[PDB]
Amino acid sequence: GSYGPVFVQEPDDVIFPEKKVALNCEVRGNPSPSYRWLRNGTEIALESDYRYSLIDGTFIISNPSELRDSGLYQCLATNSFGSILSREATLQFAYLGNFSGRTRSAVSVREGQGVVLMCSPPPHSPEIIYSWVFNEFPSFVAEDSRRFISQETGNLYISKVQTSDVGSYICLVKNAVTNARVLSPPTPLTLRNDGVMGEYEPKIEVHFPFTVTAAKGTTVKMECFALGNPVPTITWMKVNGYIPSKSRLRKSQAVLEIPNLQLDDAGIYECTAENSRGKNSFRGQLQIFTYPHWVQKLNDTQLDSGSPLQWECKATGKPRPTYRWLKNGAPLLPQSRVDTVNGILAIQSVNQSDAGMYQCLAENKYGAIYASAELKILAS
Repeated sequence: GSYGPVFVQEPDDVIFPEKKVALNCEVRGNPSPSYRWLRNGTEIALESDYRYSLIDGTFIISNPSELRDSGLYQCLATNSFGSILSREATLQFAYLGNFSGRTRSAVSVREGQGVVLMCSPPPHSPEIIYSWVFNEFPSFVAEDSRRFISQETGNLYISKVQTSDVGSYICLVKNAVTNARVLSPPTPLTLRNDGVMGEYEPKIEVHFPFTVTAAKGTTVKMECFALGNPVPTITWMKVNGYIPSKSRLRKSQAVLEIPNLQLDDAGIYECTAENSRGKNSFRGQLQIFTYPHWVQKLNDTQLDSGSPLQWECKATGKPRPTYRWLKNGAPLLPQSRVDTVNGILAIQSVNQSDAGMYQCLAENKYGAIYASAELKILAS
């Protein structure tokens, strides 16, 4: 019949590793709406670059470049009855360099001493996986409570070096997105002959961050590992609390994994490394937030030309989100007929000029959500 633009599909976040990027947008409306794409708040002119084509709201870039094309993209859909703006979608890029070609000096340690072999990975993105190899690939390093690989530092941690450990160690890096894979030069591991090392209490050489902030429903991995003789044992504890039963110990107790974060799971977490000569511990903080989510959106409304109007948006989230309103993609300033307090829109006596698309925003530090509806004015 006759109605303003309504979102059927909105842009999703995309990470580019066939050299093409596609950003999605689709709306239904009568007459058929036309689309417009912004980047970083400013409208893109599709003519300004031949790499930019558009196929039914779907924004496409052939030959994507990280510098030229990175940013936040939005979809501006309009017809005769008004305009609506989509959520901001991130366009970022995956990339993986090669290791340094320089020979890596032999590392010499006493028998029974612990060692930390440096990965020293190439320039890359946060979306990678570390891996180590003994002498030759694919002869991967056996992982246990004496040999641990940090997925945060990339380094290989060996607690109580013995004769069998003597050899060369090669670091590996796979980018999960691009699937690419690069290898380091060998690092020789040798044993001194200036006597051996005795027994000593464990020393934590890698741990999880002092502070982390994760979203509800996500998974967090907290690694903690020490160098000791005898080989340390690692135990976990929530300070003045409880390790949630849903959690699982991984990589020989060195990793505590808490799937499905809830506001409850927030708190201080302590790992403890221990042998027969003493203990050492580390405390880190985990705090959980939640993205904004709609409780009460705004629906389409018809209203007689002299009637009052009161629209209300209600949303959840931590921290509590704030609200701001749009009419046809443009902000609604105060000191005008259209009054807005938090998530409430009020007009004392509407009129024909007020007919158009309206949007409600709920937002906090971590995200902003949108809701739209058409306001029709029955004429006098």
